[PDB]
Amino acid sequence: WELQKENSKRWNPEIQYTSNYNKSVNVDFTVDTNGVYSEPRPIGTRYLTRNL
Amino acid sequence: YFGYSTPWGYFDFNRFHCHFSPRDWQRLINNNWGFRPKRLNFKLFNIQVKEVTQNDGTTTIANNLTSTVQVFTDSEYQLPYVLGSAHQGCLPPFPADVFMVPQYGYLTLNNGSQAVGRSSFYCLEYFPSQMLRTGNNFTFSYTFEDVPFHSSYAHSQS
Amino acid sequence: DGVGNSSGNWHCDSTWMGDRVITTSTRTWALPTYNNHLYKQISSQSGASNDNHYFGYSTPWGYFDFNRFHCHFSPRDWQRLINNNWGFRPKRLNFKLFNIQVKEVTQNDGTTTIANNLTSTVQVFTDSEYQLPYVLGSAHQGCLPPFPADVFMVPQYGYLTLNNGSQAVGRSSFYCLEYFPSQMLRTGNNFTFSYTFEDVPFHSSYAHSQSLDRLMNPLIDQYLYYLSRTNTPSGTTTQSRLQFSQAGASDIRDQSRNWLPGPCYRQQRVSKTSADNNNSEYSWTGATKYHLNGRDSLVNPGPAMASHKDDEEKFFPQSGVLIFGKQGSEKTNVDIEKVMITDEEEIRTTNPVATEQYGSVSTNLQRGNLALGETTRPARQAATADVNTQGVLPGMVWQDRDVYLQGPIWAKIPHTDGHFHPSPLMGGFGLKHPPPQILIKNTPVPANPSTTFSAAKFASFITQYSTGQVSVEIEWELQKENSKRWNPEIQYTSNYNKSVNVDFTVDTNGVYSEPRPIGTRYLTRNL
Amino acid sequence: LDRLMNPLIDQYLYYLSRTNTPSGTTTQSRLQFSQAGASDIRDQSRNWLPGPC
Amino acid sequence: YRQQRVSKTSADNNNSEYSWTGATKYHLNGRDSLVNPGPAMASHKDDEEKFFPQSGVLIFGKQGSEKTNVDIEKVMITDEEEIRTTNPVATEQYGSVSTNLQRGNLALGETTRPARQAATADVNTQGVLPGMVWQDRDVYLQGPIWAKIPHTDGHFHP
Amino acid sequence: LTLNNGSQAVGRSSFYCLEYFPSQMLRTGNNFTFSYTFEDVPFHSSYAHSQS
Amino acid sequence: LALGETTRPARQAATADVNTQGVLPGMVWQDRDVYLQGPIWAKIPHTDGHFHP
Amino acid sequence: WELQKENSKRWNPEIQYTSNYNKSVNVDFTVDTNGVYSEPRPIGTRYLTRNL
Repeated sequence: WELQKENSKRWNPEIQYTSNYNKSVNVDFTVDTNGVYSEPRPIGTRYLTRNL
Repeated sequence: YFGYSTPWGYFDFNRFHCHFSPRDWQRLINNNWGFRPKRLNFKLFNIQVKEVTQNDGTTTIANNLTSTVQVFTDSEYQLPYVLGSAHQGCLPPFPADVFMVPQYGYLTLNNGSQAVGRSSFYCLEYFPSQMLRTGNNFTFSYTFEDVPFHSSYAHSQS
Repeated sequence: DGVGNSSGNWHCDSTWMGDRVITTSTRTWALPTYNNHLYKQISSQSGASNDNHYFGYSTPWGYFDFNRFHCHFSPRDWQRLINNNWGFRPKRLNFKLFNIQVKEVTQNDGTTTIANNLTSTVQVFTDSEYQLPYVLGSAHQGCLPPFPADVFMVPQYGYLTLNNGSQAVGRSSFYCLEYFPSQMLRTGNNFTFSYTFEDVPFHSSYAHSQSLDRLMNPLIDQYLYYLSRTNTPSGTTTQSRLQFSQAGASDIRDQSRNWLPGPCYRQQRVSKTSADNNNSEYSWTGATKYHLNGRDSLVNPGPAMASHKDDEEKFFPQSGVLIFGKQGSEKTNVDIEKVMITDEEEIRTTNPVATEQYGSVSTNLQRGNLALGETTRPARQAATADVNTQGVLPGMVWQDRDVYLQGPIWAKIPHTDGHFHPSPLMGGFGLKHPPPQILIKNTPVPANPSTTFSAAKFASFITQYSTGQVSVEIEWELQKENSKRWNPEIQYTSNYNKSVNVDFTVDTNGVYSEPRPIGTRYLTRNL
Repeated sequence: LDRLMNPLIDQYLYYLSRTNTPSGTTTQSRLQFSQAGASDIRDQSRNWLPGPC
Repeated sequence: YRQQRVSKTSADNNNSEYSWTGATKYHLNGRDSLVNPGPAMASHKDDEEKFFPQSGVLIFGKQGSEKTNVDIEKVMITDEEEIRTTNPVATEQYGSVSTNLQRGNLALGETTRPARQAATADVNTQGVLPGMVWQDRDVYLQGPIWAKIPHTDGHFHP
Repeated sequence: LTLNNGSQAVGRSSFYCLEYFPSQMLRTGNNFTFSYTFEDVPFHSSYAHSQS
Repeated sequence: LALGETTRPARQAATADVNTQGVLPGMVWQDRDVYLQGPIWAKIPHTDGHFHP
Repeated sequence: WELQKENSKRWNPEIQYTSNYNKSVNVDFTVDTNGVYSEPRPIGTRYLTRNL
């Protein structure tokens, strides 16, 4: 895959994709106690911001 | 809307009368099927900074010889692009006029009058810029990309 | 060189080359004349408490302080560093002064005139031999501002020396800063120097995905035994028969381990909810502190250790964390809502919790009732005591304090016969030869001497100050994150919901603010 | 070590200066923070500790 | 870091459960963890071989030893005594340290006239101090060859 | 084992899939080898002191 | 302040003098002086570990 | 300035120029609280001793 790197002068921070830090019975994107792997949510793409 | 006003000014030549004159325009318009721009050169020079002092009902203006003016051009297109919105503050049509330099500001995402997390803030002192003191000048050159000729003709058929 | 030529340009910018990163920043400064050109003795006042006495000297000189991270990184640049990397250290720096212009100010009646003084000089030196008291790294204010469009005043230089009470001692030193070769700059002159950081450990920008207490395989028992049970039921009344077990996954606390947590010096626990806390003044009597020469000194950062355990986030060590002010916070006695309290919890994996003991230690020697014609017949019993302070012990592992973008970059290790793990307790990189101090002064310009000779000192000078721009360029080395972790990491994110103001931005009045402390450790490593 | 720093400049760190506050006749607990100057010297934040004992 | 002393003769030991409440332990994140090996230190002094630290030695099983609650006769208790030369004995304190400041009775018009006296206290835990020498735990052919130092900002004598 | 709060996972807790590593597949008649060099480490002390 | 709790007694902040301190990270110290009629040197024992010999 | 170094077989110690170690309100050869620099005493020269 070829990547296009992000070059921006934006000052304030970007929005990023983050997994929640709170405690949970199961970890996201992981097998459960029965061995079944699951994907909790659709993960999109657009996060970093460009000016139009 | 939501946005930020900046201390910076900017130069706008984006109107044709900044370049052509009513006669020059006429040579273009009558004699040609079309045209496009190719290169440009830009220069700042004979820069002089004045300090202004107001005591009571009088105002004095004097040279400040050591003050600087700082200028940059963004060639990487990293700031919101204000030109091409048909704003005013172009170089005047008539060469003997003197013009004020417009203030730079930009808009970003809004929800109502409130900002959104994706909305951007740009600091223009975060760009390398050239500082000019009286006796210093600024230049750069630019090459237009290939673009279709404008059509200066009308059709004799439908 | 000249009156009408610029001495340098504005370089503020950041380049990420994938191994290194260079952060350049330029600011505008203003430099008064401090102490009306003359040195002064300073000391604590009269009946000040013994803990607060001091003796020293204030100087006419100013100094430049870039020692805070936000002088270099920007909230976005910081985010690229923090999310993508295991660590980092500084490499070289460049420093420049330029576009220097000196202004004379005249006050007649109710008006003030300011004019150029073209022939005046500003004089600047950096001490590369570390021959002056080193003020940087004390977390003083007067850094280059976070936001590049701000203008800052240059701080005044002063230092402390030995004291007995408010009085000097024979070993106390006096330093004259005009006794150093210094460079004099007139408008059209500029100053530069470069500096190379010594080899220093990368800061750890990661948190551990494991803790010492669970380091091992749940599925397999050990082959070591521990003492599981002591007495045994015999008839009605039990008797003592000691028995051993082999520690499994339900025994986890009992398993044998190769390592121990980092050391501790306790803190008192206060809660962010004002109703939970006791009603009294414990702010001093309850504080944790040391003393030299018979005078107590509070320990604010202390040794690095976690600020609270699971689901206690309400709490935090009394003195034991860094606390930052919100924009426009007053100096003294300001509310909990006006400060930003840093949170060290990511280190709970290794370091102890600051408000709880290192552990418990045995005290007496147990015995049994059984004896023959002995005064030793009383059986006593096993006793234990909480160890509230633990010095470093063989086989201990720990983590240093985090960095915190508005916190300190470095500090100078004192010059001493011995050190242990010279990492500054405020955080940052301990350096034997830090970036040198850059000292700056307005050269005096006497005003109208008398026509007949007088051997007395000049008390009358032209009132004046100077200004100009300062540029700092630091090169940072990065340690890239290589991990097989499957699930996603935690990242630093700005909220996507609507808000009146954007975080890390100027408001409608033009005031730039930093909403929260931004830490470092996000990406996770296994221990 | 205990005096290592600049007397003339305050720090930018805060410490917990005062715990309770007068309320009516009988005080209540409201914790307040101060920023350590030259009269606070014992309260300032420091990077180092004395040797062992 | 002290251990409790238990004797291999079951009649000498107290009748109770001290196996946990009496154990030496640390805690991270608010949960106690027994320290089995502990820092390396001798298991007993001269002619005490009957005794040994509660958790403080490696214990190996004899061939065919059951997992849980197995007798003293089914285990093999290692003996660290060869280190008594340098390291402290695990069941006894590092030493004693002064506490108060002594003075005399003699004073003139003073409330300080009571003479007090010299006091001292056993130091049950000692962190590393300048000028200390020690010996590491022995190897023990059925014991471990190596371990991984955690990846951390600092270590001491890994 | 990984981070826990009680018996529950925490957001920083990690999941490792071991099929996500290049691994060598061996069929009867295939063998596996590798070599390793220990880093410099102090000699163990196999001696006792004749002095205290 | 508590509601239906046996934890209502407020206790108070307590502290204790530390009479022995082992080396802790971030400590600096000075060695004993020499004293012209005192010792020049000594032999470090041969041992698995030392600290600041 | 050219220096002439001191070569002597004297056994006992020389007299030296020393600043007093006792506490004092002001340090010798230093500015005071008003910024005035003062020299407390004449400092001579002859200290080291030669045989005649």
